[PDB]
Amino acid sequence: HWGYGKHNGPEHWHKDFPIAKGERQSPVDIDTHTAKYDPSLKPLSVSYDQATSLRILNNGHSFQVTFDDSQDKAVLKGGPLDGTYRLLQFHFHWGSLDGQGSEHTVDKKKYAAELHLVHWNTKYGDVGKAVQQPDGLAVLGIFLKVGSAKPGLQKVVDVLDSIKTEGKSADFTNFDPRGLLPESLDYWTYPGSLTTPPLAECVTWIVLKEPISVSSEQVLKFRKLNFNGEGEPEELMVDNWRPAQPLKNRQIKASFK
Ligand SMILES: [N]S(=O)(=O)[C][C][C][C]C123[B@]45[B@]67[B@@]89[C@@]1%10B81%11B698B746B814B562B%10%1143
Ligand SMILES: [Zn+2]
Repeated sequence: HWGYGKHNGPEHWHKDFPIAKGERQSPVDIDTHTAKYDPSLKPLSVSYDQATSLRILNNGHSFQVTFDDSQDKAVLKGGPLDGTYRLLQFHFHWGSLDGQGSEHTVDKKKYAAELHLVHWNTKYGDVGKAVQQPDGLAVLGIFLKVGSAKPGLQKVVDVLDSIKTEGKSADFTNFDPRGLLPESLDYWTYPGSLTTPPLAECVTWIVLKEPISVSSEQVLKFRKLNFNGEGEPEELMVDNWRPAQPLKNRQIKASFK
């Protein structure tokens, strides 16, 4: 029922999901001059060498690549986190044109897209339990700007024509998510929420300072996707981003000076 349009978009979500007006909603604008360098923050540990991708799916709001999360194979640790978080899926948010598409903003700047790698805390045993806890999820967010192609994204781009419409899926084995990461793991962090319904307040956000560059041809393929199902009136899957929400009583911390 929910979506990104005039009649079902972000301004409507609070009716079915009242937490939309909560105290720790995401995304937010990252004011770089107000974010506090925290020398107690540890380097982020990204251990993706044994990742096992399974499927790629158009879920009617984005496309996602899903992973086997039944053992510690692709895990996030360190940084602001206590314990171990397993990679479940990644997906993207993007715009109709290159000047919008990201969910987080940096000094009000919008990037062309944003990659979210979604992880859950192993101490809660499964993701459905983790989303009920304030420290249940860790989402690693990476900005995309348009420039040179990202080689590690091409395998994704080349299969999008097979999942054009909603609920369509394909095999997507042997994909290495290390190929989506920028050089630096410098980050901002704050406590927040899912940016899509149910908007649960369960996420430690880790947003990388360094964007990745993707080519115009790569992002053009994202924009050929459809929100609609097969045979239904065609509506391009574009502008699938929630705008920045009030920071309220939260501090954004920087891992770098
Ligand atoms: N854009 S974002 O990265 O904030 C969304 C993170 C939600 C991921 C989820 B997957 B499916 B639906 C939602 B519920 B259930 B599992 B549970 B985890 B959260
Ligand atoms: Zn997301």
